[PDB]
Amino acid sequence: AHPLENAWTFWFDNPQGKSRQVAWGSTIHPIHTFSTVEDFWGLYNNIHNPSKLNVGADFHCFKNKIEPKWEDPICANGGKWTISCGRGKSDTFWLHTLLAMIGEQFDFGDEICGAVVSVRQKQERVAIWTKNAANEAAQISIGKQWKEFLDYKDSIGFIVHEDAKRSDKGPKNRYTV
Repeated sequence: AHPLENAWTFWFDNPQGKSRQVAWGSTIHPIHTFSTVEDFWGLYNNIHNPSKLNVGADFHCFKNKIEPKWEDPICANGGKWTISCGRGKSDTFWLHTLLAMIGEQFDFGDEICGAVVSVRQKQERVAIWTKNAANEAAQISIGKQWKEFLDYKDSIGFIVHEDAKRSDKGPKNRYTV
């Protein structure tokens, strides 16, 4: 087969999902690792696209190399670039984002940790999680290149995970491109 540069892991948090796996203080989601192009498609072609997911569903795809210590947050010193789409309008962004990531297409790809698509009531958000938020050049490069990849015209923001411990009164974006 065609091996990928790194191994990646998919997991899905379906709200209405039946038989949710209960663990002490948590819900364990079905997780699947793949390290070849063939296995990526095997998973992608066997799951629904965002447009067919229900409100509250979240799909995640992260690089195994950056898996945190048990229950700890993923790439905690990083943050994420987010794009908000109307309902049923994130399928392309989701697919291209996955391909760009596993394909190691980003200039500062070493800082890319994963991507998550979140389906909500009136919006669907796709986000690329990165580490080392301090590396301004790297973060800005990733955001711009992602925006260019998807041909997205609107401005996108980067929110640092640690800043999540803050209040509500914005601004919230560390960077904007």
